[PDB]
Amino acid sequence: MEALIPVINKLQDVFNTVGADIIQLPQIVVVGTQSSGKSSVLESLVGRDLLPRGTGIVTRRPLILQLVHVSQEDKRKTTGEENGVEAEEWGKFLHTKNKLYTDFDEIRQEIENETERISGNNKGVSPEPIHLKIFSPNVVNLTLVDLPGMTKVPVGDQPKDIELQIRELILRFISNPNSIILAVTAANTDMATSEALKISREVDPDGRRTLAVITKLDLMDAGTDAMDVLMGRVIPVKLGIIGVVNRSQLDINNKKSVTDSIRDEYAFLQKKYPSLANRNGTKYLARTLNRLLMHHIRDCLPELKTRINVLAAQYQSLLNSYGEPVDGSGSGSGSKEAADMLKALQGASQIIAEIRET
Repeated sequence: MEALIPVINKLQDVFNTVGADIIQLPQIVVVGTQSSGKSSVLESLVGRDLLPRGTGIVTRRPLILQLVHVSQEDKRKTTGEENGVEAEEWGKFLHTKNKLYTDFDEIRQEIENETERISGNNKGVSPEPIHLKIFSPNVVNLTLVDLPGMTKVPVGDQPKDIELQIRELILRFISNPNSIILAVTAANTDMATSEALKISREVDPDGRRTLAVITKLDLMDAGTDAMDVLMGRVIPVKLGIIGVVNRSQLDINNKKSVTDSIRDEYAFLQKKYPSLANRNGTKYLARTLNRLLMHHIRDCLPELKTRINVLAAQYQSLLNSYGEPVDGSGSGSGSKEAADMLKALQGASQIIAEIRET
């Protein structure tokens, strides 16, 4: 069976700067607040540190994190220059193309060196996603689209006007009918007022395409647990409620391994939620997400294939509606967009066509 996650992965890369919203690609979108621990969720799935936290302040553009599983025998010569130790894990950024990152702290640096910046226009929000492939024998095949974290308070209850732009960005990504919403909220807070769930009901009134992750189960008050939320008694999300306890900042600084953290996570779930421990934790989360993404992709595959063809026809006609000049130094802004789109649509259709097995 041809794995379909690598296929959409390539489709995501194809519509990198030419606009992917109109394609409506099947993908998981991570929506969370700034203090929800959603960045810890990503790293728990990765297996080690990757994302720049907020020593002072956090990220300002989407990160398409593509975890690609490999055999432990599948390795890479360490670069940039000198030898000879061989790497078991490596990363690739789309903007740097075939450059190889063996030092995972250099990957973090590149994310920093690529997030925000006084580039282009307006202020610090770019809906331009960063594309990152992580090759590892410790990850399951999984792709997540990480969006900038919201404020834990409503937008009106904080001073910065740029928070509106963050809310717009998130809505832009999750209004995609074929997008699965991964809403990350800490048990540390009051669930029925979570900004993550609030903004998710605006595009998905029902819980029909939203999955809720409950983090920081070990930080709840005295004499209080997350039994009702984890039993599915309060939060109106339909793809399931999954509770985890990731590494804290203390643990990261104390260099606690993710293997040791999932061990303690496991012990915690067994202790406090014995009747539910089997359907919670990082290991359960990673693989439910893998299967759900696989099932969701092939459901959308037929309708996605024709949409690329239909779009190509509409774009072709749009250029016939356009006219001149076809010549030399200037295309103009709009006609070049249609031309570049058709090129991407061509590359997209080719990728789909290469899917074998009748």
